[PDB]
Amino acid sequence: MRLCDRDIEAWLDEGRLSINPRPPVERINGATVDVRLGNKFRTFRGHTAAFIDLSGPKDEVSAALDRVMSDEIVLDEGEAFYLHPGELALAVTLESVTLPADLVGWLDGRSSLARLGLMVHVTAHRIDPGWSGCIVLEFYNSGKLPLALRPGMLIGALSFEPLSGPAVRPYNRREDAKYRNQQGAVASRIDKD
Amino acid sequence: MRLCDRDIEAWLDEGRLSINPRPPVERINGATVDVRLGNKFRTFRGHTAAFIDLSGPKDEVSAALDRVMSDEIVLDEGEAFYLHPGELALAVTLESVTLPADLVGWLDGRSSLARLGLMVHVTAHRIDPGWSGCIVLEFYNSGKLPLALRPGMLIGALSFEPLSGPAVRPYNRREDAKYRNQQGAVASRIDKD
Amino acid sequence: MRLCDRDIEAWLDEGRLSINPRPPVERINGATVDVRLGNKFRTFRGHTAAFIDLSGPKDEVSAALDRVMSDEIVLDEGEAFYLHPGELALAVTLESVTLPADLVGWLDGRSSLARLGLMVHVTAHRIDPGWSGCIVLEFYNSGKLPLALRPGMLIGALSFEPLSGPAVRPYNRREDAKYRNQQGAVASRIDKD
Ligand SMILES: O=c1ccn([C@H]2C[C@H](O)[C@@H](COP(=O)(O)OP(=O)(O)OP(=O)(O)O)O2)c(=O)[nH]1
Ligand SMILES: O=c1ccn([C@H]2C[C@H](O)[C@@H](COP(=O)(O)OP(=O)(O)OP(=O)(O)O)O2)c(=O)[nH]1
Ligand SMILES: O=c1ccn([C@H]2C[C@H](O)[C@@H](COP(=O)(O)OP(=O)(O)OP(=O)(O)O)O2)c(=O)[nH]1
Ligand SMILES: [Mg+2]
Ligand SMILES: [Mg+2]
Ligand SMILES: [Mg+2]
Repeated sequence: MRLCDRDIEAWLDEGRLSINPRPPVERINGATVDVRLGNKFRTFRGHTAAFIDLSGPKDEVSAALDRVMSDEIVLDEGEAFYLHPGELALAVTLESVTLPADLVGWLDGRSSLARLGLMVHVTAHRIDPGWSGCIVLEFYNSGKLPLALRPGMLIGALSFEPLSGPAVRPYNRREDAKYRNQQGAVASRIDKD
Repeated sequence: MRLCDRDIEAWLDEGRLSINPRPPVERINGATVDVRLGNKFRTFRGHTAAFIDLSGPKDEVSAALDRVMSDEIVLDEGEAFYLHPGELALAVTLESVTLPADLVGWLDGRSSLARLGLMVHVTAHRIDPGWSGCIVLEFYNSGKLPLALRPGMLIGALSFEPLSGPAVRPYNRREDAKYRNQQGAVASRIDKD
Repeated sequence: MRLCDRDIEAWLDEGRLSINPRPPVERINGATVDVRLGNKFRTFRGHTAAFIDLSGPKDEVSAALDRVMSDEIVLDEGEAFYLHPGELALAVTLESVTLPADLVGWLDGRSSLARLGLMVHVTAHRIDPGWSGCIVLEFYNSGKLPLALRPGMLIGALSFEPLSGPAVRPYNRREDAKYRNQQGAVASRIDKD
């Protein structure tokens, strides 16, 4: 059961669900709230490494991720991020989202974006109960034309689903959770497994 | 919570949602209804433009969009659409779908298709409350062989999820809604933001 | 709704839902169960065929399917599968999963993976009521680095949604279902349509 727009407004009103800054009524409809693009981005630099060993020694994985991730890219005013066909980039939503333990959220892209080849995630769009933070985005342009992305644009949408009950281990209270306190285009923390 | 098959036929019989034409009992099972491929397609014309500035001057973007998008392709019966690896294309389902204000629909591809690298949407699969119209698809071949696509083939599935209540701003009533009355392989209307 | 972590535990304890080997409490949290990578893979031998005609003479298709799919790749103790950028491969979960008739399953990748461009499915992540088998994965590396994938790594997560009622045609009973008894990296059976 997804929350319809009126119920999202009420959960936002009771305050155990928070989205900061809260999108206006124009941006809450049907069963979704729209989200916008922030100004933090990351690209990859392959020429430093042959591969990343997802399960190799923790220490060596940490080194690798550091050699292939650029530092965080912040665009100056009026500047766009040019997302080219075939070139994965990280970003973040403008909004920070905080979910109570009895709710899960799901991120969609936008049909208007899909129709130009823009994926907003890479088969990982689940915002967990306990989640608090901005939501990281994995952009892939599967299209034929580069796309200029500007901070501020409508980039995705969130739907919300009350759970059968309060999660007994929500994200915020879980010791090996990787991304609590998320805020920019944070790179993979696969080396934490 | 999704409608089981029996309830889907029950909502169909009582007119609480429509699928036109209505798939036979063979294509309604578990918690889904299969949909079939339409015969309208669109490709992209990269050479005519450098890039698309998703949230730039409306006239610019609008014009760019009209430059890079093919006219609508209608297959002469028997004809195939050859979807090559690397080549995004727009299409549409055979079926028209109409959803009430208290239900959201979700498009799936097919495992049989996935195992050949065919994506049927680019992170945009939500069919909104109040929606009425044929569903546009975004085909991307991530695999290693060209795939011949013909009208009338089984291309995906829809599952339906009642909302916590009736949406106050459902799609058919939102005035900045982009794709109401969509009945073909309609291009992105991202300029309309 | 989806089952909160407790309730997942309830259904495993009750027993109509089953996951073998049952993941420890630690890999069950929020609204999901974590699933792990199996040791069976398949690749594509493109040079043996010009294309696959998704809805051509059954004959034609199976042979072409047979010609393009590799012999299963079985990784033995301490081995890696190198998934290079742009090279679709088939794989499977470690876990076998059985869903009762009144439950639907949904596969997600992992954010940690997503941020290095690994998709774990190609728009086909629904696990059907009546399903009993290992879950096949469709890996696509959309990033810029090769990724070493080792059997037993955390590769994804499942969440569960109870249905409005028991499906009248669940997977295990549906005569034309293609993938029951799935115990490895099973190729597309689009020719059985
Ligand atoms: O796979 C899909 C998904 C969506 N749509 C339709 C159904 C949905 O109700 C609508 C709007 O979807 P979305 O909000 O993702 O697209 P948008 O680009 O944001 O358009 P709008 O500004 O109208 O929200 O487009 C399709 O035709 N095919
Ligand atoms: O990530 C997934 C998703 C699905 N499947 C399995 C589960 C599901 O119940 C079954 C059928 O899926 P679907 O209906 O999408 O595929 P199909 O190609 O239409 O096969 P069928 O004719 O069996 O419906 O395949 C997997 O192995 N992995
Ligand atoms: O599109 C998304 C999806 C998820 N996340 C966040 C929300 C979520 O609750 C968290 C963890 O997601 P997941 O469990 O898929 O990733 P992980 O790689 O397994 O990390 P962890 O070890 O923390 O579970 O990351 C995002 O920032 N953007
Ligand atoms: Mg929208
Ligand atoms: Mg199916
Ligand atoms: Mg996780």
